[PDB]
Amino acid sequence: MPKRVALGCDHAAYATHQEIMDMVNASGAASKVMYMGPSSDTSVDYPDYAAQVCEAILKGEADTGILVCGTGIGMSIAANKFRGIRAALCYDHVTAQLSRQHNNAHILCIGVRTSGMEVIRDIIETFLTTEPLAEGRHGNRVDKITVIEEEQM
Amino acid sequence: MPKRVALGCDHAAYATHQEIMDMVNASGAASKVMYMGPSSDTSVDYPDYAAQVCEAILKGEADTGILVCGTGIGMSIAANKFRGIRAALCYDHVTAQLSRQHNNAHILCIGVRTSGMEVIRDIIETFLTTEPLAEGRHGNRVDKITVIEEEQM
Amino acid sequence: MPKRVALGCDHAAYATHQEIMDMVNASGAASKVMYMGPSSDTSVDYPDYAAQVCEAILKGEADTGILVCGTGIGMSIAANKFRGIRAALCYDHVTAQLSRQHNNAHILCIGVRTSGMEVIRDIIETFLTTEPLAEGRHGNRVDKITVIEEEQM
Amino acid sequence: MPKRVALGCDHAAYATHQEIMDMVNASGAASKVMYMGPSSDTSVDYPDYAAQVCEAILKGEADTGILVCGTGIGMSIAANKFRGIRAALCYDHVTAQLSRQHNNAHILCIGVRTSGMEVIRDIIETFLTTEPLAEGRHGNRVDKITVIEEEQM
Repeated sequence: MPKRVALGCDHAAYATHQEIMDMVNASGAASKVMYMGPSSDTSVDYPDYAAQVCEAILKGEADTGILVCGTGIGMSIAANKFRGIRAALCYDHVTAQLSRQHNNAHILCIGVRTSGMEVIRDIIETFLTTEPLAEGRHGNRVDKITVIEEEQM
Repeated sequence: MPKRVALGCDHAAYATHQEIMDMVNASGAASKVMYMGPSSDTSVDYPDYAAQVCEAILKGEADTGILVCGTGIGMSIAANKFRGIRAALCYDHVTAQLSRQHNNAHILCIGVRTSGMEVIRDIIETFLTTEPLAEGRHGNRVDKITVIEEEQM
Repeated sequence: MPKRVALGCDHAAYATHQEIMDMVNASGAASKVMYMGPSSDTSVDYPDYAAQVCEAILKGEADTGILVCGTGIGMSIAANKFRGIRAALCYDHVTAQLSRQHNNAHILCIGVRTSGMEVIRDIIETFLTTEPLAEGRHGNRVDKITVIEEEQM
Repeated sequence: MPKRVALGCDHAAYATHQEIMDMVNASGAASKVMYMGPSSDTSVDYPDYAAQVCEAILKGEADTGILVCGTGIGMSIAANKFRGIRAALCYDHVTAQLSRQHNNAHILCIGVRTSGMEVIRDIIETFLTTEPLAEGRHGNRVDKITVIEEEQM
């Protein structure tokens, strides 16, 4: 089923954010794309936009998220600090596919200063169209992540 | 100053783990390397080994960690669930460098089914020898990650 | 139509060559896979094996080639020295796809010390199943490569 | 010794070409940077610009070249068709380093639709500052490439 996508970014992606939104829409796999990054040419702090996208997902306003910074890495760290969210840094087709098949990730994290736009297109299209694999071992690992999060409190 | 490194992995890296430990030692940037992945040829669950390395760092038994799974992504997610830890998935020199310069990451997460061994060598050597940049904006972002983690509780 | 694949490599891929051949066979897109790299654990020179694969293609013993060295780069250079051959270094899905769509490459060049095995699987499967795009501009560029080669003599 | 660099590209890099030239200059490793790609916003054919850069090197107007297309791959193929030129497609630090250490490449080939700009910065700086390794085995392989080229005629 197509997905409701929340897209957040910092200023690193401000120049390209509409191009990225266009990819999401053109993928066929989104029923809605919501932009929650900066709407001005200002420097901003990626954790703040990570939090916007995480909270959209947690409140059921979006099903899936994409977070864009210079490398993806800050986005990945900040998003994973939210209880109930699994955020995957992906930089190619295989990481995009396995972040869904194995890690059943809610959020795709990408870098616009590291990945070119055609690679970002493939990553997005793969992430949005890949389902978590039915073999029980990957789900069991995901459940262990949940146990860690709960224990951390 | 050379660092005390905790290396954890799942079974994806079992075949290569001693080669990876050898890289860490040969880098010149480690005063000690401790292996905390599997010591048998069994299937295991990466979150369990992520937790070992996180807890080594948090207890001051290691200064820095390296976590290895098939892609790095599961390691990144699981490690970031620990309070006080920032875990960076890196797949090249620039991500290794910026994970330290900008995100001041405690843990390097890599994939042995995605990155070849010479790329892993460069990633490791860069991660272990790069310091966090003194411009205040990156530290401020890191502090925001801490605030998120604290709020999540 | 499935393809007849000649696989060549230097000693960098000797440990993994049968795993790579297995991927080619499992792709569904090969009617035959022929190994023309080293069948011993000796150091060898990649141009010699590049030439084997190039000559297989030129004589019609294979339709397509895969060349494996530490990075792919030496293979790419050496193969491209053959008249009538276009050899593409690929390291992800998008380069594999466009090396066929745009550059209509005969030979895939990969690095086993740079690309992990699951990325190599995706590269191979994509390269073998992607056809050259019908828009005339890419073919025209390919024809210009032919003119350069002919002029060089 | 700093190098005289010829930079060529097709229209894929037209938007970013001055940013790339700026990187080359800022690297410290160039005594001159000459742009030989398109100076208009028109569609063009990458082999034509590959040839410009190859001929600059062969005539001694430049010491080294950088060629930029959407992926690098077309540039790599076309440049390698010139007698006396070795052209390396690079997408990270390790490929940049080994393209010089091992393959003693004259031309760096990069993709602006595949590699982000910070990765391109690292690639360029590494390529321009890395010398060919003195162990005889890599030079001997390079000499074999020369023999192939001569035989092809």
